[PDB]
Amino acid sequence: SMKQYEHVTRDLNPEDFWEIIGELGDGAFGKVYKAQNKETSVLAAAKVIDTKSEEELEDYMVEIDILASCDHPNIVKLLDAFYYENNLWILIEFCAGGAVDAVMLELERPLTESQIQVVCKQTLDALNYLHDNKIIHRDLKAGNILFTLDGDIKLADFGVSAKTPYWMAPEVVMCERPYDYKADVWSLGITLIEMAEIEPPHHELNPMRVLLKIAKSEPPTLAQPSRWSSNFKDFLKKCLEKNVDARWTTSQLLQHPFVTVDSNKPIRELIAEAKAE
Ligand SMILES: COc1ccc2cc(-c3nc[nH]c3-c3ccncc3)ccc2c1
Repeated sequence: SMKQYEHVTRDLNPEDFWEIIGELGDGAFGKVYKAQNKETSVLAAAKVIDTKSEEELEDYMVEIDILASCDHPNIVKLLDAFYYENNLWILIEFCAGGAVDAVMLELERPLTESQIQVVCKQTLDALNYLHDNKIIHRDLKAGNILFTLDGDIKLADFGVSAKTPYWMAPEVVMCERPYDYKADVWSLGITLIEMAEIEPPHHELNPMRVLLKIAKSEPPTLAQPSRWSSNFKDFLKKCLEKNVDARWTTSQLLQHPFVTVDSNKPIRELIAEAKAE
């Protein structure tokens, strides 16, 4: 009778294995450090979470085990996880380009369409893998999308938006097993608008009004539609579809002409400009 015996998270001092090079983001996206393995010299990013209950901790440890089980080139690898002195430390592969939203704030501008296309394609590849393996992400947003040194995307988890449920699907707002595959697809659509406009739809509202606004409004569209291609606008319509029967799956979206793209050059250019700023 096969059974999982233990989590991958260890009850050990992370400092026994990892050196902290420095804090990343100066608090702008949480308590995050650049770290380096003492024996192997491998680089990592370490996120430290102060858990508030046994139940919260267990939920995180379950989620970490899922991440550890993923094997896809566009999903970040888990390098280590520790629980030590009331803190959860989660270490992933270091992604020298950082998070997509942090890049936008650094450069004070959104991604160009050619950049969004690449991010969309690679993130959709990761999301499709998850869905095919019966996993839902539930927190898709630009703060969970990371750039490598070579201009590829890695999907992460537990990210914080760089500086409220903006990415939540309307049926999930209205019906509180609430999250499912279709809800992730909606969140992808919101993330695309986030990358096109820096902030997601309804960012200007009082946050208390946001769920109501999502429930009662038509799906959001791009604020300046003449700046974007018909393919991008159509791809968005397939994600941001209130009728759950008509909202496209990740397998359908993979065939959409918007994500027919062969080169990550636009992202290499983006991160070279961020790196030189
Ligand atoms: C799943 O555990 C983690 C651990 C570190 C994380 C760091 C980030 C992050 N946010 C801004 N920059 C980073 C980051 C991630 C990897 N390499 C450099 C910077 C996002 C999600 C993370 C999630």
